[PDB]
Amino acid sequence: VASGSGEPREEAGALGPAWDESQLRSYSFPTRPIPRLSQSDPRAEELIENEEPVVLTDTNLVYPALKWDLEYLQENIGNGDFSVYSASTHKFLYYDEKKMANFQNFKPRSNREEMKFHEFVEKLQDIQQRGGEERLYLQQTLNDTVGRKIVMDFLGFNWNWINKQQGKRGWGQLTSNLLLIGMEGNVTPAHYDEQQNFFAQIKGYKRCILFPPDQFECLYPYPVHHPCDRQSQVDFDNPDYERFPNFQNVVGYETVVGPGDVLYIPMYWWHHIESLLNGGITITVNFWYKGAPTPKRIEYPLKAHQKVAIMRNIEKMLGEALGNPQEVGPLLNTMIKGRYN
Amino acid sequence: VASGSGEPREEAGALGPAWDESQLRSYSFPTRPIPRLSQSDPRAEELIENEEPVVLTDTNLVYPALKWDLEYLQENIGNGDFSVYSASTHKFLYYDEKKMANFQNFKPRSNREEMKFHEFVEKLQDIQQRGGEERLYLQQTLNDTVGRKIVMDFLGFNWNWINKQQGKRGWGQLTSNLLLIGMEGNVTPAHYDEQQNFFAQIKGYKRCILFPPDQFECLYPYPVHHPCDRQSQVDFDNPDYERFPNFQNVVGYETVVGPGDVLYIPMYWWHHIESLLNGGITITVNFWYKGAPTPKRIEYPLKAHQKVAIMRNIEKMLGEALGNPQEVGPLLNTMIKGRYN
Ligand SMILES: O=C(O)CCC(=O)C(=O)O
Ligand SMILES: O=C(O)CCC(=O)C(=O)O
Ligand SMILES: [Fe+3]
Ligand SMILES: [Fe+3]
Repeated sequence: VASGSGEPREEAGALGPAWDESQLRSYSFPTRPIPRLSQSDPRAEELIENEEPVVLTDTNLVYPALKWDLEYLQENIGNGDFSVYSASTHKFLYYDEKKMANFQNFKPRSNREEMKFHEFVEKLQDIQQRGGEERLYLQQTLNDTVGRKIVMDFLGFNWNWINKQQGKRGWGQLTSNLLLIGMEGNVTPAHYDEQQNFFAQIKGYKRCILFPPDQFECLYPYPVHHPCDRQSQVDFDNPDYERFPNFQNVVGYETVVGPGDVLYIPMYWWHHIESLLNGGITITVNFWYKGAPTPKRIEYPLKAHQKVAIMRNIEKMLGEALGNPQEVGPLLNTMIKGRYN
Repeated sequence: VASGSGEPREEAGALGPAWDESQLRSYSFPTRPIPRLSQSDPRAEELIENEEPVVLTDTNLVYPALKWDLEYLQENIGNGDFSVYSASTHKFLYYDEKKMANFQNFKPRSNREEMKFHEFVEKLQDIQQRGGEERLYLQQTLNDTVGRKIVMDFLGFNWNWINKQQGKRGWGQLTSNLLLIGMEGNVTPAHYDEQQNFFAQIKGYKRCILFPPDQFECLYPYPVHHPCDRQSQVDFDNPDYERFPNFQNVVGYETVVGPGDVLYIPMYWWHHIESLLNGGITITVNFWYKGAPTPKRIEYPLKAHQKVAIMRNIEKMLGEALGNPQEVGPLLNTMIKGRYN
């Protein structure tokens, strides 16, 4: 069946339903649930190996961070600069700034702004106070500038477990940790990443809807050279079935993560991420790993994600070869019309 | 204007019109005429340099061959084997046999058959006698097996001129000479070649209709892996404007060549070639040269033929990468639909 996130979990000590159906937004497509399992369960091990998602409930991956909140973070995080995205709507579509050059009819809806942790917390309190509508999303890699207590927290993460995950899966190296702190209601729309991700939930509840790589045809990513490379063009709240007809065949896997849970988001899987409505602020930390190196003699049949890799390369190379990304489309069309379609 | 081949030329000594409009087949598109010039004319030199076609009237390129006919050729050409194509219609669509593997729903309309020069001449006389409908086209590279008088003829060709053409244009090496002998009415449908061609007419008259490389979009070549790679899909006698809508925007350059004339067919230019109706058998010899080597830093904007080269490579590589040519189309579609179209 398509229950989706399933029946909401009961919090220990009878503290009530963690959340309820009405904090979820409404969408056109059906979904089946990502399995929640224990890291000891061999089924979870089997899933990570086959590059399918799984929610792990007992890793303790970021145990020391479960105590983080705004106040504790203000007090310890340091005086470094924190990237903070802004938006006039719940949807935070992201831009790659290095690509804004080559698409001029691209004024952004969501601006970046550097600031200090305290400033972010002020802007948030200011907004919350006045009862404004505007939304913010802090997203910042963890680097040297951070307080000693945070460095201690960080050191208390379950390295033993994750490093064994990296080693068993052949993955490359931890490339970064990203800290995400967001306001209730905020959405990160569907996109895919090229790295393996352990997505570690800390404060609050997020609804995570994933689509496998094989559903490329239904999600209609932006062109590789467009600033929104790797994002879906389809507006989940108002989908345009004339432009994106196969969006009507899309089927997601969904789940709700809370404090202590870790979502394996396999490489190239689409993910759409929402912080529950009226559920407070949310906090998450990612663990991004370069995926395993591509093997020597490619075995057929190919995996979907490899076909996705191929399409990407074709677009990149055609962009250089022609000396201008804007010409990629007309040439692709010229190549198929009346020939392959 | 679109006269096309222009007013038929008058043969010397008042022997009458070489040919007339009614030996030409009828087509949907308009054409303007390829200039006829003298090899001494600097305009002709300018045309070959800019890779545009030109008919040269006084090269003497194959002067010794102007005396060839079936009888003289039978008597001297040798006992080697001659490739001979057969067809139940005036159109000789060609197959690349090495590619027939990977498209099984491809029974051929025109079969190849090895035979000896005399056999060809018999089969032709047999057919002509009985008053049959079936058509033959001899097409065979000139190789070592040939008679001494033919080797003498061949040695009498104007090497001095052509070799200076090769040298001034930076072209690579003569790759071959192809001998074409055909029956009145025979058509070679539109296709392009990857080499530079001096097309040397010997006996009879052929109507040559060329389209520049930039008209790729209107001629709809077969897929690179299909046996008819490099041929147009569009049936010139009954064009399907639903499948091939831009064929309605096509504009050819045409001409009629006779004994003594040489048509420069530049690399990548489409050419459609017909032996005039009720005009007797025709004879031609090609001179194929590898084109100049591709320069070091590619200057923008690119030439049409370079874009054509690019499309070809994209298709070849996608074929290997995916391990199966039949998958090239679905992936290309997946790549554009809703993304670039
Ligand atoms: O938490 C979010 O809203 C974004 C998560 C995400 O896109 C990722 O970690 O890959
Ligand atoms: O003469 C013909 O019919 C074919 C000529 C041709 O295709 C060529 O020489 O490239
Ligand atoms: Fe992501
Ligand atoms: Fe040709």
